[PDB]
Amino acid sequence: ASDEPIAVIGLSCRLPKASGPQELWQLLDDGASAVTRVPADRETARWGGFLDRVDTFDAGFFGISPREAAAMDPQQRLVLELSWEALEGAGLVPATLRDTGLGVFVGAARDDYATLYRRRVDHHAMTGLHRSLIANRISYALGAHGPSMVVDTGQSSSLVAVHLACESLRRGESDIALAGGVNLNIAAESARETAAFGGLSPDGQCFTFDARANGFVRGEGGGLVVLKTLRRALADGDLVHGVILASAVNNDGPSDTLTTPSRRAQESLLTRVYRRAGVTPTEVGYVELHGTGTKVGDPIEAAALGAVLGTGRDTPLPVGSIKTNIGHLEGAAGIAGLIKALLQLRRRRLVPSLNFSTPNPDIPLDALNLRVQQESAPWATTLVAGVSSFGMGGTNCHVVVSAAPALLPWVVSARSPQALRDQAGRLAAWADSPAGREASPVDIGWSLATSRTHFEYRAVVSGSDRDELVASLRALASGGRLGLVFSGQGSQRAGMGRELYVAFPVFAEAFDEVCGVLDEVMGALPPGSLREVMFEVSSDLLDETGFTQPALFAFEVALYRLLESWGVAGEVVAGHSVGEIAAVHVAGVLSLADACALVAARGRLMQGLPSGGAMVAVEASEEEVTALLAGREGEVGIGAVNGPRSVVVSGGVAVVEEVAAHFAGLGRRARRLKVSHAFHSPLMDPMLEDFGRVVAGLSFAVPELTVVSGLTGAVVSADELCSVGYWVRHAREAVRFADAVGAMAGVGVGRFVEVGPGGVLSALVRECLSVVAAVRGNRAEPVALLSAVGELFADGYPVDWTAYFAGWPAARVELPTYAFQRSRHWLE
Amino acid sequence: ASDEPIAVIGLSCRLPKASGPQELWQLLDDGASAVTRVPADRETARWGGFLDRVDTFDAGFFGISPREAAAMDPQQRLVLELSWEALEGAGLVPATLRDTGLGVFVGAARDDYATLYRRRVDHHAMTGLHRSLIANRISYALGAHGPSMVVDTGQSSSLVAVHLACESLRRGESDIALAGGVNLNIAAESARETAAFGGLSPDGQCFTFDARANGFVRGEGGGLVVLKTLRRALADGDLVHGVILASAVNNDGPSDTLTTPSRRAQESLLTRVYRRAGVTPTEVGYVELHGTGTKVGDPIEAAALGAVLGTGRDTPLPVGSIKTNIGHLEGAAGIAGLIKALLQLRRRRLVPSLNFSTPNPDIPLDALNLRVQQESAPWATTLVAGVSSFGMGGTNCHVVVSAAPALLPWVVSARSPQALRDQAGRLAAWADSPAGREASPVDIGWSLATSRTHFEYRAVVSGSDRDELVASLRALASGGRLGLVFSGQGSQRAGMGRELYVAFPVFAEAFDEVCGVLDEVMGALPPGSLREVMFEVSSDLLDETGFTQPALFAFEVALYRLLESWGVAGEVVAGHSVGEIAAVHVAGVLSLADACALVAARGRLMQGLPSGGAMVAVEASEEEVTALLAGREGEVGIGAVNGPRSVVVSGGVAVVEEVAAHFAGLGRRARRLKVSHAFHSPLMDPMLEDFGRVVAGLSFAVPELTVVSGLTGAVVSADELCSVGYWVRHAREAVRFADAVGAMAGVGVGRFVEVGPGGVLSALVRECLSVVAAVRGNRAEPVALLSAVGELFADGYPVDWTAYFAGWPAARVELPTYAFQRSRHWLE
Ligand SMILES: CC(=O)NCCNC(=O)C[N+](=O)[O-]
Ligand SMILES: CC(=O)NCCNC(=O)C[N+](=O)[O-]
Repeated sequence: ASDEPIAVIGLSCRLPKASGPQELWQLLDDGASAVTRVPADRETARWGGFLDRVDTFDAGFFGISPREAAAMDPQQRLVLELSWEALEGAGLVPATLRDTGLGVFVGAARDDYATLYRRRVDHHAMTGLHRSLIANRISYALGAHGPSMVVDTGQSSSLVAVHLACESLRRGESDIALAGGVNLNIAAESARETAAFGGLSPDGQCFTFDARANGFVRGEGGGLVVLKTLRRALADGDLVHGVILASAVNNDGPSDTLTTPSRRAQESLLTRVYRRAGVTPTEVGYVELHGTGTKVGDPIEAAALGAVLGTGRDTPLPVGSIKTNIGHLEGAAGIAGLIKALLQLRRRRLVPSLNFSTPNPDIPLDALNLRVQQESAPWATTLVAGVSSFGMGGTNCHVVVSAAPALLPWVVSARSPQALRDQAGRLAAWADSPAGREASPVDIGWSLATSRTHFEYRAVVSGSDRDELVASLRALASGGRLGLVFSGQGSQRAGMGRELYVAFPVFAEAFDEVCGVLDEVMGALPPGSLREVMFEVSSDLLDETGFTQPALFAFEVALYRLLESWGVAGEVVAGHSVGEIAAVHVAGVLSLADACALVAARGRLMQGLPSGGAMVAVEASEEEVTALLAGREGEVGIGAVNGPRSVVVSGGVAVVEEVAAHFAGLGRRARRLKVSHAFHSPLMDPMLEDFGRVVAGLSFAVPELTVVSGLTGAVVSADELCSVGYWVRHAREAVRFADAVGAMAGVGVGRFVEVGPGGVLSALVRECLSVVAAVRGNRAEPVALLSAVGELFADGYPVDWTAYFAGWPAARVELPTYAFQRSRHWLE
Repeated sequence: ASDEPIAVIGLSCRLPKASGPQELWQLLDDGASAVTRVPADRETARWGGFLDRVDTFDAGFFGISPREAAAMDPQQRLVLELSWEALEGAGLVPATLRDTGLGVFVGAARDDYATLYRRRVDHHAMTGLHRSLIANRISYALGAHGPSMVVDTGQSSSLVAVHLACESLRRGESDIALAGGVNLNIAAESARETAAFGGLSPDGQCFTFDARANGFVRGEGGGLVVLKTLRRALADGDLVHGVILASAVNNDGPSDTLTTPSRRAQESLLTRVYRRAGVTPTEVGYVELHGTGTKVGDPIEAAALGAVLGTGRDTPLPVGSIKTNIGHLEGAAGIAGLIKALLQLRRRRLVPSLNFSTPNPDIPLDALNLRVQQESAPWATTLVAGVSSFGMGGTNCHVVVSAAPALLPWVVSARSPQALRDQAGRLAAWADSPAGREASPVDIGWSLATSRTHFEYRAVVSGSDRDELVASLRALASGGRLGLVFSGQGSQRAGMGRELYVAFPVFAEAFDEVCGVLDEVMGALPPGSLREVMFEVSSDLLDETGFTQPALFAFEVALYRLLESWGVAGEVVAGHSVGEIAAVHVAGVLSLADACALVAARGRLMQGLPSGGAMVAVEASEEEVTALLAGREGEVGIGAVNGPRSVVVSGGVAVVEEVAAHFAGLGRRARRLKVSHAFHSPLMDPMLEDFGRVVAGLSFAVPELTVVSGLTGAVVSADELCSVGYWVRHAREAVRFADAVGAMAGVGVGRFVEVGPGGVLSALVRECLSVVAAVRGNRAEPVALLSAVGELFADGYPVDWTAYFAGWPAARVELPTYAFQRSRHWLE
């Protein structure tokens, strides 16, 4: 190919009885006609291809006041809609194009709405009724700096728009291009002007190449293609819908009449454009005609396609015209023709040209070697199509297009709760439809995650099959710094991490690495496979602290690595007792080796202490409990200050039972905690000095995150944190968790996530103050985690959903476009 | 320069108080304002730059019916006019562009006339009111096959049109391009829409960069430039008016408001376009602003030209805006700005920007390093200018333009006697004006001859100085096969060819070559310098036939070579007696050597015969004279049958005097011819056999033209013509000249030219039947010849006037454009 072939990487279209590409396929393939009488709500030649309506537009979506919407050419309104839908169609997130060199090239040859406005004034009229802003408004809304223009060559405007975009891309003037056109028939005055010309079929049909040929029927609509160089297309890994090899535009020059087309000029345009692409009469699979159905214009266009592509061909050449389905869209005729050919090329199937029975007696189809496509068939032999579009003032354009070279989240967002509902439902319908079933649930979710604006109102639905997700959608249609708090002893439960292991490789890999180290450490000095202990439901081994502490650490670090791989990065971390070892390690203070040495030792040295230990949760203030225990320092102390009326008392089971009895006798809650020992009491004094010797052998680095101490109840710096005195004291004195939550909030934490099993810490964080428990109980682990990272994403946290789909080899696929909240806007 | 620089090789403009480029210079240089109140004949913000009128158009010139003219957007009408004037301005003859790849690119952003039509229907409305035909109609009229489009970027449309033409030329899509725009303010509805926007100065002035800045004043008009690649420009030897180095167009992207311009986007457009041309802040001589005079838009455009061209410059940069003279032409604003800069570049002088007194307090001119041009000065240092044009919808365009790297006929033609008159007068005014005086009479005539359509009504004026030609113009404002008949004995006069020798080198050269041979031939066997004999007025030597015959031959062959060098090529030739030797030689039958040998011999062998010879011209039929001379064959015969009542009797002076007496006695004309001998009588019998021996030594080739015999009275073929019998008989028997004219006419000759001195043969050709004598008497030879070739050109003969100007080194120079016969066309 001479010059850089251009990639159609997307498209949109509003056509008669075809609100999108899918519907346009249904219509064309069913061999259906959207030509009707003029709707009663239009003014009134009595025939035409009309949109279901031209008055409705989501002005708010594009930041347009109702009064500006009223004053705006519905052509401007529609092209905005089509622009957004073309980008979404291609997979590009429009915000990423802000300040890029995106070009806008639109064929517009009519200003009907300006006629309605003028035959009946505020600052709005100027921009609303001026044709230039059909392109310019697209450019202003996307914030694009590329060239932005409307072109008027009449009934060839929309294809010439495409040509100027291809050349624009070739010259590097623009990196991406929106091209096509728009034509709305919303004034009788233009209906009467084209009627008086003599161009209109009294029967209201384009009899394209048929012998009934007696004029064209009018149609209205718009189409846009998304254009990138083929090079840049493949590089950026974008859905390639088809490729423009060569575009050309000439003029009739010296025709018989101004309005008569010239056979010479059409041959000269064909010969040139094909030679630039290097395509012979035999390599062209199908030609999408102008084919207006005019007595004069049909034979000339036939004769010209004959001479160039009829000679040098054994088979007849298939020809058709979307003007037989939707009428003559004039300025938008060519982008209509191109968008058909592009669908015929992706589907690899031809569709019928309607209104053909007997051939025109001025068009020998046999001699010229062209056959009119009359049925939906498959397309034989890559596949190559040609598109013609001619203007009455003589300016012809042709384009040569070739075919292209366990638990899932679906994320949905909108600019409005009502849009989000509508967005959810539109995806359910599509997902559960034939066309959505050529796409896997995997592929869909990946496409939802990467290729779609995350608007201000967001939901996540989850499911294991399509039926489950579609069900969740239908149901849906009816911040600060991120703080992590790592769970302590009490939060453990048999099964811990089995369901997360089977589900997520990133958890399983990290869980295997942390268990591999721990199985060596514990295997050497046991209280030997920790995974088997944790994952077995028939086992109470985890209630024994020589297993509980390494188990909580293993589950918490796996979970942290899984969260981190989804972009859920804590900035500030705190831990309840053994929680702090997981927290401190992932803040990079201890290597995995030292962390495993530290936690396993702690587990063991405490495990080997005698019975006679107890802890009780008590509904009382710190000040109350200090008064009740003053003088008993040697037998009992405060194990935890968890809330302002939430402290755990720990020590001799004798004096604990007494304390539990006292607060119950005051009509307070008092729950006996299931634990082997009196943690954070004087009963820990025996193991302390042995614990101090294990930590004195470890290497403490400065943290990569802000650590808040469960001992200090405040932000803890490295010098304190990287000493032996801290970790012995940590093992012995009260967990100041309530105070830790305060210090986190004080330092700017707005979102709190419990990193551990259950929601013990989340409850205590709630009592102290946005709190979510990463893995709440009474539901499968994958469900409870996805739920939790869901709330975070909905509240505005930038979850990296892309990274959730590293496990699978998910491919981008076309999705429904934004469910516009259209409302009526019109003159009075 | 990155991409192929483009040559502006021509331009036209209709602007307020500036009907052409010359007037636009006068206005700009006088520092004049064409802003006025709305004329009373317009509908009605109360201020504007208006054309003297927008209703008048020569529809017939462009083959448009008055009814189609009525229905036509005056924008369409004006751009047709401007198209023809742009081509004529560049020197290109529009008929030569028929079927070439000429591109038409026009900025048009308004359809006012469609508003007038619709607020009040035939087949005419469709093409007349559709914007696309502003470009397409140009394309149809010129018969051009290049791309033909209107573009709408709003108030930047006309410069973007230029850009798309430059890129079109660079890609070889078009070989020549018409680019610019048009904007006519002929509807109140658009006046009220821009008023309500808030953009309009209540004072009705663009106070460009002045502190009174309070909006723009509207203006109307159009401009076109003629564009060719610089390569093709120099090659084809075309007037280069200036050269576009680099054109760029972008869009504001994310501006504060849709309609607010962005400083960022303007910097990005400037940086790019200049870098493509390779021009530094210091190489730019002047910048032609957008400079609307808006409070918001002036500072932003200033700030952006500052940042790019203000830094890196020791001197301030001169800036101005034609919007201070003619108002804001909107869609035609940019081509207005470009056409100024192009005139500043040819004149090598700056002009003032009006309405500047005190600088805007939001525009530090010192800091930004821009000074507003306030006076007409010279332009210091080749010269380089920049043109800005911005649209309200954000689409900016900039262009970088550099400065360029004895008796005369004036030919004038028109499509109408009234146009020819008007055409003649418009050239007289211009010729005799200062601007026409920078062009020599030579240069003018060459330009008239080569660079101007030869329309169906044509005149030639002649003169020796400008005063004489301008006088001839003012006076002017108050076919078949071409046959040559070569003069015989009787037509000679003393001076013969002296005035033609001094005048035309091609005659003089050929006269010297024919005399050089003859002076040898005659010098050897004399009856010795033939030029001296012929050119002397005090000499009767030429009445002696030994001189007369070579003299007629020498003058006739020189004249034939002069005629041939002007493209006045005879297809059929005849000669009276010695005439036939010149005729036969130039038909290539005899070489110059043999022709000179033949004629000189003939001259001599006849010269040496005795006295007693006479000839008399007689007003009588051949049949009458045969009856009167029957029986006297030995003493007298018919010397010539010249007309149907015109024969010359020749022989013994005794019997001739008798014949002269007889016809006088019958009351008939009878003129005694002044001759030495009785030519074509029995008195020639003595020299015949000696004549036969000279011709028998000569080489006769087949003629390259049709020869008609004065002996045969019919078309003579080579076998007869290339024999000795023919030329002896030719010398002896009657000249059947009347019959020769008949045979010429019979074989299709419609134009007859006497090749010889005087008009003896022309009279006889008139009597027999378009007849012109190449050199009639009683007037200087150059005058009488130019007159004669004038009549031929007027009657439709393709005279090659180009070839008349090989003598001088004449250069093409700009001329007045076609004097359109404008009449009113409008709606009712
Ligand atoms: C002379 C006449 O009525 N020609 C109509 C044929 N023109 C065409 O087919 C191009 N077009 O206006 O869509
Ligand atoms: C916001 C506003 O009224 N802006 C006017 C400034 N715009 C310009 O100068 C570009 N133009 O419409 O010729």
